[PDB]
Amino acid sequence: DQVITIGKHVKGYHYIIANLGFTDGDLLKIQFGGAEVSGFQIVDYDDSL
Amino acid sequence: NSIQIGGLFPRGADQEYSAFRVGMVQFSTSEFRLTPHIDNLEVANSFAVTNAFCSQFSRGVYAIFGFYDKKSVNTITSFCGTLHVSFITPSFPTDGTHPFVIQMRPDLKGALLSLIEYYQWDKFAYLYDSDRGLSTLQAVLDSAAEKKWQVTAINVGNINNDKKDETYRSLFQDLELKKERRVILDCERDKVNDIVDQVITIGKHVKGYHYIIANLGFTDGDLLKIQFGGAEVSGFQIVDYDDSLVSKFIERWSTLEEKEYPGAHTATIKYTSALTYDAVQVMTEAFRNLRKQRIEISRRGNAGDCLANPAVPWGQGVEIERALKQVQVEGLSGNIKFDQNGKRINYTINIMELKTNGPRKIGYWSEVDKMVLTEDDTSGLEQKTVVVTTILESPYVMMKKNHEMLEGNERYEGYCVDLAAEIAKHCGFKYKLTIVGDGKYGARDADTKIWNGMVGELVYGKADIAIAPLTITLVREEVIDFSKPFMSL
Amino acid sequence: TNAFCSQFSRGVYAIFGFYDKKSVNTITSFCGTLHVSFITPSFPTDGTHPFVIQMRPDLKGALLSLIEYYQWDKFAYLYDSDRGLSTLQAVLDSAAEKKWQVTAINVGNINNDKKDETYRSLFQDLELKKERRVILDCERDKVNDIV
Ligand SMILES: O=c1[nH]c2cc(C(F)(F)F)c(N3CCOCC3)cc2n(CP(=O)(O)O)c1=O
Repeated sequence: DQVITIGKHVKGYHYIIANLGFTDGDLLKIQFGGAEVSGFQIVDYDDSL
Repeated sequence: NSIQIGGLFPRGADQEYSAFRVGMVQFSTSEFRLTPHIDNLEVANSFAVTNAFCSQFSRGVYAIFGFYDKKSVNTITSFCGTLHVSFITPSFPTDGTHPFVIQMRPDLKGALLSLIEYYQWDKFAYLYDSDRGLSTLQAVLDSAAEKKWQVTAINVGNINNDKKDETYRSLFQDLELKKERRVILDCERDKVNDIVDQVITIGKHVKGYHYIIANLGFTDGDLLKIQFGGAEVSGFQIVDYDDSLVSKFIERWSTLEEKEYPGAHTATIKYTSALTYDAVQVMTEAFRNLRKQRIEISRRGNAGDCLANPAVPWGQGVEIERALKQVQVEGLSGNIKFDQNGKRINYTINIMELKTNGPRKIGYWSEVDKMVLTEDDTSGLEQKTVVVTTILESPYVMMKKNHEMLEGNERYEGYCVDLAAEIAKHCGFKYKLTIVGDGKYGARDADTKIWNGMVGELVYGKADIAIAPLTITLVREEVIDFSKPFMSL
Repeated sequence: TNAFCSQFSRGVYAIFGFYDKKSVNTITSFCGTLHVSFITPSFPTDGTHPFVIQMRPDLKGALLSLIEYYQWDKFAYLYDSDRGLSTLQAVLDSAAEKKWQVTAINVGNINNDKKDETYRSLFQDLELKKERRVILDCERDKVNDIV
């Protein structure tokens, strides 16, 4: 949220959410900005269990 | 002495109805009375406007205070035009000369054209709103020919409430492919809050993208979203809170209830609501000035058949209308002074910006004098123009042949001048040439120890650099720190 | 409004009639509420007003297809604001995409003493920018006055 209000999610600013469960947050805020945000998950939903 | 007035408030107007219900009593002297018959309705539907115009014609009011929209401005001004029933409103500043209809909203259409010339634009995009009319679109296109603009007017007022997210993004992605880093947003309040959110999510509020919220009441929105981005967002207000009547009013306003006046506790008033307070001031100052000249405006059991064939007046006509169009009150908008038509003369639309601190004011637009820049001129913030002290000795800096034609830092030319222009690019600064008085490159005096010439001005205080032929010697290296040499003579 | 209720005081079943842009909102609201079908050879309304039967079909698309056949980007779209701005709103939205440079002048509200001054101020203020591709957009009475 404080990246967005000061406008640091435009094209260029790469991020790495180093937290094990990357999609557990509110990613539909910087998804459409233009900043490549990588991440880490363990519970990959495209699987059997 | 208890004059019956109508008043057609919309179905979704709460704060607007508040400042009517507020301004009714805290303005009224108990002599007169302003008995309403307020009818709420969906004003985009000329059917219900027609019923409620004749319902308040059946009861025989002397003025109606309604809000029209695009799809009903041709209904209100037509019925009021023929049946002579006076009408006062803060809605659209009507295209043309409709009689008996008092516009209290100021005419924005001139203030937008003045502002752009101050920023000197040519390359807008003019996202506008279809439902709020197009009279401003035919003032920045009709006047785009003369001043060579390249308006890229995109209608955004037809956007569905499910395809909102997709279309506004595809809107600016289209404007990005044309590289339009200037938008002159034109909508009403709730579409400005929906655009500013969709500007942020796609990250178009960084440094560069100027905006102009062309809406009369710039601070009525949610500006603490793009305040800290970096995008200069100008604007327009009429209720300037740094004044007498507003500050008195806002103290009363901020103390009000949550359920007696809905949406009143907030310390900012909507301009639609704000003019409504200034309306009630006009809506009796005429009528009490009317009682100063003894005009009995009274009537009878007026037939509730507006659609009478033939259609006669209500009697007396212009007698009300003369009173309304002479009222010079002072309200919380400025000098409310009308004309023979119903448009406001001599108001004070004041141009704002949006700095990091908050919504700063930078002066005003007002019919007589176009754009007054009454701003803090103490915001200089300069990069002080250093006194480059220089001797005059060719093939270095020499005086050009047109030596009495131009002035300042273009007069001199030579080796030092092209050196100064080249050193200024790297050491980034600004500079203004200065020839020393006596000559005398450098000399410490015999006993008084007063330096001479360019050393005398570099040492003491009246210089910042000495781009000139000074020989690096020992007795000038102590007091002045040289640069590594640019020429080995 | 007078005549519509005079027709409603006879209980008519189809109303033929014309409407300007100053009466479009009165009719399509009345015929939408009081469900009386209204047949009209006037400019079609923007939007989706029910119970009006419009028969001047649509110019809005044909004007956009004719320009593409001539391949323009240098118009001078002189419009008359007495028939709906709905066509101007089309060749400004479609002026974004196809890279056009419309210079839309209101040639509408102009009285008769300035008819030999405003137009002779008008075309010179197109010739000074060298516009050669005017898209005159008026009803017949105003077209012959420009021509
Ligand atoms: O720092 C110094 N730089 C100087 C630079 C020059 C020039 F060549 F013009 F650049 C001259 N000139 C030599 C020829 O006659 C005209 C003046 C004198 C300079 N002097 C006085 P100096 O003691 O005689 O050297 C300085 O002190």
